[PDB]
Amino acid sequence: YGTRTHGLFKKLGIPGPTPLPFLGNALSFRKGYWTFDMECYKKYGKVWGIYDGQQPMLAITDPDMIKTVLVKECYSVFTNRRPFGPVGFMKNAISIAEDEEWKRIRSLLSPTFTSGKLKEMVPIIAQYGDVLVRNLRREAETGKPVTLKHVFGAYSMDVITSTSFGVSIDSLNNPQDPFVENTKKLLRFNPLDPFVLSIKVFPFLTPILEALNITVFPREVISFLTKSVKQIKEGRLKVDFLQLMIDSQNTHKALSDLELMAQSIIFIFAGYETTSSVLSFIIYELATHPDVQQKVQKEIDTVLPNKAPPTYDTVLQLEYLDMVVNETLRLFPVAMRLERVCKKDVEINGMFIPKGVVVMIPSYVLHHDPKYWTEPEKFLPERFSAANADNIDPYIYTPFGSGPRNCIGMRFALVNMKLALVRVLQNFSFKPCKETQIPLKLRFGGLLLTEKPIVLKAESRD
Amino acid sequence: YGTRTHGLFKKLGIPGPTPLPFLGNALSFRKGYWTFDMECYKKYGKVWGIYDGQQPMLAITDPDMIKTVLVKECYSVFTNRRPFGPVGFMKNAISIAEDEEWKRIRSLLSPTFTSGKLKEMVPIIAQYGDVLVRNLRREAETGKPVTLKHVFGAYSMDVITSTSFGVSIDSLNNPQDPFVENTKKLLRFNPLDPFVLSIKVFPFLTPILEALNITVFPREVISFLTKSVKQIKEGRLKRVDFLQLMIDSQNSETHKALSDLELMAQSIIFIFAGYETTSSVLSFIIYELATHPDVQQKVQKEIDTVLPNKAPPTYDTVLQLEYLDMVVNETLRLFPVAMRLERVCKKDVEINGMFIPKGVVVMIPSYVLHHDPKYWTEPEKFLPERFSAANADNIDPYIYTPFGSGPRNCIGMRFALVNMKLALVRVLQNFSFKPCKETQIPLKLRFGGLLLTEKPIVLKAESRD
Ligand code: HEM
Ligand code: HEM
Repeated sequence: YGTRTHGLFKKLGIPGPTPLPFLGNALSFRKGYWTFDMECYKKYGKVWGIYDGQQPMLAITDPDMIKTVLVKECYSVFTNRRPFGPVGFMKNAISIAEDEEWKRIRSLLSPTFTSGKLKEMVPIIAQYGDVLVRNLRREAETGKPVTLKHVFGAYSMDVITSTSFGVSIDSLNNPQDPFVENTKKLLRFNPLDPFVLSIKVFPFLTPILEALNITVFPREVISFLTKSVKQIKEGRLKVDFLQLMIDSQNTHKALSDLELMAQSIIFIFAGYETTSSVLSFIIYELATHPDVQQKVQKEIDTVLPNKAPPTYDTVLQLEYLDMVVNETLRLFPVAMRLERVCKKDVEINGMFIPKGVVVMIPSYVLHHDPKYWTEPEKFLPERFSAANADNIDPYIYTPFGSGPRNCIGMRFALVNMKLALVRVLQNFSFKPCKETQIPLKLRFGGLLLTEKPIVLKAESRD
Repeated sequence: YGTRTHGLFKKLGIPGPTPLPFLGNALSFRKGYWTFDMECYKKYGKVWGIYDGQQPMLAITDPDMIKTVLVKECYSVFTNRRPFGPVGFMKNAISIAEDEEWKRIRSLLSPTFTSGKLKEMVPIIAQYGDVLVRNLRREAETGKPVTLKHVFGAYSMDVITSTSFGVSIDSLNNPQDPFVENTKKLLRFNPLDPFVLSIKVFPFLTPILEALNITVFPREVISFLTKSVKQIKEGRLKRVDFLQLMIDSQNSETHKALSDLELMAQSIIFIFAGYETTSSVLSFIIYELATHPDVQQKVQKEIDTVLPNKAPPTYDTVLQLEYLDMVVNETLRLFPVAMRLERVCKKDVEINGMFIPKGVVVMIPSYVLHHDPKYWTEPEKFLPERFSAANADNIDPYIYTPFGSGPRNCIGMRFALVNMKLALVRVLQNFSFKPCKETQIPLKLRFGGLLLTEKPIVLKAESRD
């Protein structure tokens, strides 16, 4: 059985590495998606095929073909991401929903994510930057090297859990909060636990598992979180994501109470580790590039002198900080790849793609490709200067994806990271210490991970 | 899921090759079980551990340990073979049955395999020797090379199908016989078709399949064969083959009789157990005679002494062919066509100083132990004299196991040895064998459920006088 699809790419003449029975090419992933994808690009060229168990995946690098997949043919042919598999009510989560159901949910949610509602949301979220400074100061004053994940992760989880669930939380300075302990538990679910990695090898189990109400999600942890958010909703009727969705419940039928909870949960899964990782990578680049850090601090000092609290409108003016964030995301696109399932046979941009193949856009490869970037391993924020905008193809540079199924939280994530970076750089200056892994090494994971934690030394300003 | 047992040999201090998720070490078998077992013996020592999918298998080479597994702790701990998996009524076949069910059917079949009953069966079986000679004469007389499998396969099938189903068949000279075509279709099933090899990667599917009455065997053929045997059973009601002996047994002692359905299952399993084994060994024996002309001559000399002037072989005369027994035994040493024995460990135990956990399969590498210089002098040389009476105490019966050992050993051993001798006598009374341009020397083996040759064995056969 373990070989039935393994002839597909050879029959179509798409190059690729030879798959093993049952495993496909999965063992080759374990050195990291980013290195495996690049190796395939270097040796097979513009297009290649691989197998993740029995699932074939076609890699594409042509920006015209990528626009066709991500944009033009999104609703018709390439509408859904790969299942993973047995879920329950989390079928309603915007990132898991498919076809017409996804379209309704993305539509219901678009009001919640406008820049206008974001601007209204900032004053409640600037508060969490104060906790970050408190947490960082407590770690950095002892003279010790700081583990960036500890404080930036706490900031990421505090901000996204608070606005998604409607509950101010402080994970470090109040770890006994049930919400902290439970949300922490929730976040233990990784798409790389041995349950998911077995479903990929025999995906025919999902129908049986769903017939038995088995889910890959922590059923108990979600049961408590739902039963707790129920009480908040009933008390609140006597500007976070929870309120915005509540307000939208009165073309598409409004969100059900169950559909809303699925959104709140998926926001945390989507926002926690991405934002945490990217914040750490940004500070790492700043530490290893003093004069870039110096120029960020000068600019912050210009718009927000004397540790003035950041606002939407002021953060919106940190154009250089924007370039620094954009250049960090080129080097470390934490999702690595984009994926779409082909719903039917098509020929696009000179290539036939059979039904059921997963199209894969290797963002990391395109971000690091010398064809599109000079010295692509160099951290040069100037690539994202206003004047170099014509030379950046939005199908080559895709840290938040593209098209109708892109990151719906991109604008919130950028502002949120700038709010935190401002606070922290208003008060501190980062520098490599003894334990800092330089150059940084990456490690296998669902997202871009570091081999060893990023440790720097943080010095107070004045 | 794909590694759930893969730490087990590490955790026990037992060495072995690093297994892959889901597959275990299975990709390494495809070069041949015999060559894989020997490689593991060389580089890992007396004991080693492998994984066939999720199933851990422990190889042992110590005769004392082998004798604990095969003999002492057989009914208590090492009772059953590995399943393969979904089977229907064939659960009653002796080789597949387990625990008290196996103990029952093996006891009901013991009367049928006594040497007395064997002797009463030879007058009926010697006939297929004449058919064998006729088929060989037709191929050999043109002076062409003869493909040993073609006549020896036919003989083995004719013999085992005739005595198991109770009809005389002649596969070559009457190939449109419906029994021939169906038995040939039945034997198409091999323990290596991809269905049984996917069940090994996910064994939890077997209960599902059995709930759906799905079977790994060809239900098609077994249906027609059962209906055919039933008509035969009524004609006899108004006579010494395996069918009769199991019918007669149907007439309590320590166990209830065989049901008609249990009887059919044994007839089917007899053909699976005896067809390809008997064919391959007969060809290996003729290959050794052709490549060792003196041994052939000495064998013929003994045959002419006991059965002068082409006298037909009988049970009492074939019993007198002491040197022919040496040849057969030496051939089976070089070519133990089963390669290995296996037993499932029913429960935790510690035998001769080694702990073995529940659910492991213990494996005895017969082929490894037959070619092991630790126990044989020049083990690659074909020397029939290791089995002379003067050298009886030099043959450890847990090192030399072409028929297995203990209560779960090959119940057809004695029939097999006599059946082969009946065949070799007729053939060696009428022909001498010689290598030709196409005889692969030395013989190259190939991967399979039994020991197979790379290329078919092809020899020249000259008639005597
Ligand atoms: C730096 C932080 C983040 C990064 C780098 C990131 C990256 C991505 C990427 C690459 C995708 C796939 C888009 C595609 O396939 O085209 C995605 C999807 C998504 N992200 Fe983000 N994300 C981040 C933060 C967030 C936040 C804060 C939220 C919510 C508040 C969020 C919610 C989502 C959702 C719901 C989807 C699925 C969209 C859909 O299927 O309609 N993400 N993200
Ligand atoms: C050259 C011929 C043959 C060889 C080399 C051979 C070899 C073997 C071996 C190695 C075993 C496994 C024993 C163990 O696991 O300890 C076995 C089992 C068996 N053989 Fe034979 N065999 C031959 C012919 C036959 C014939 C002709 C029959 C039937 C008349 C037969 C019936 C069986 C049965 C029923 C079993 C399973 C018995 C049980 O599990 O209790 N075999 N054979």
